[PDB]
Amino acid sequence: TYQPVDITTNTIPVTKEHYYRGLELISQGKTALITPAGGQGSRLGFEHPKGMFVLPFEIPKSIFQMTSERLLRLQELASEYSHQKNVMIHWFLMTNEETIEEINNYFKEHQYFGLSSEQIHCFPQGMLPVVDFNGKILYEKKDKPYMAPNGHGGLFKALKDNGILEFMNEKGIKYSVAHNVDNILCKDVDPNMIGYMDLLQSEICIKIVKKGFKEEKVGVLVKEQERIKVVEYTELTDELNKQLSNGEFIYNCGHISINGYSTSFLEKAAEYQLPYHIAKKKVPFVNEQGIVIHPSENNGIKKEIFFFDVFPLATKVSIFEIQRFIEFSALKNSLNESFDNVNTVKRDWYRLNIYYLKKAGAIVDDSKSPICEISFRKSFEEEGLKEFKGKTIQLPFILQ
Repeated sequence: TYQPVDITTNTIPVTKEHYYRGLELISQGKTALITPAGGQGSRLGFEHPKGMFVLPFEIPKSIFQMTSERLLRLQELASEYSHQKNVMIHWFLMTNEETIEEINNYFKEHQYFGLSSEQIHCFPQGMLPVVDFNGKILYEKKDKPYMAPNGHGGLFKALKDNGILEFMNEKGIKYSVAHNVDNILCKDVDPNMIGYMDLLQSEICIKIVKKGFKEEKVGVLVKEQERIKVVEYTELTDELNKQLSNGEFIYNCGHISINGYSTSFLEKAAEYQLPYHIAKKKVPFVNEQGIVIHPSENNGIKKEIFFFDVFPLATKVSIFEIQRFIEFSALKNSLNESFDNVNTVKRDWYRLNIYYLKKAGAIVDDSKSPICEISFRKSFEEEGLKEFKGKTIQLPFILQ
């Protein structure tokens, strides 16, 4: 039956040796980033791909612009370490036939936020028609079905079919970090994580948060016949919710969708047949007397495949613990909910930036204001802030 999973970083610590090996691999052109453009930002006020959403900071920037600036800073750190003149991180962005032209135009007319046109690569995944309960296609108009992407599990076949695995081998790319578009604090191609997976020779490196309470809406890792799997929150049991006498959960590895993969593993994954799941949706339709109905409950069925069902294919897997305060704050809802919104993201980013200033030797006075904005182009962790050692800073503070 199911057995518990050990957190690798509890007994094999992340060290400075790992960080510098990561910078070396980035400098040699051996790394890449993989992300989705996102579904439509409709939960927000935004009828466009989620990456285009402008965060209302004191200096406003889109999600796509944040990611561009972090890649520029990572390239710079690797270049300063190795003394190598041109350092490049290639970025593969998964989209579909309906949205690919709009995303390409968005990057071109912003002159790629300072990246090169040679390093940005948009590619499409498969789509399927949405159906009703006799399995019959739901239509938008005559000869025009409603369509949906095949699920995030469609990543692996899409990389093969679009020639991206061939391109990785040509360029010498060995390790890729894949993550979701909603987490504003994500470290992207994290040198700490690249160095850790290389020295342990992992196929997959999975980032986790320690589970906080029984009803937390997060999936958890389990072991079955020596292979790793995810159990989704909706399928948890009394057995899988058991606690030790000290209050800690036996099954405490919360999966948060920041995962590293070797190129050889991606080649295996592309050939693997993933299991189908049912996901539901609200879809407008014409009723018995010709009226268009906008339903109050879900009425459409989307047939999907899930990327995490690939985990049990691997034989070499490492588990990397992160702190929520450092690398987890998601944007999911409008301000008509009190969680995962623009205000909760702001509060979390400001508190992290104060912490980094203090770690660099500064004294911070927050008595009048909470504002502390540090550009992703200027510092990755605290390393860009050395000029403030022994200095007294009174918020608001803005560094661009």
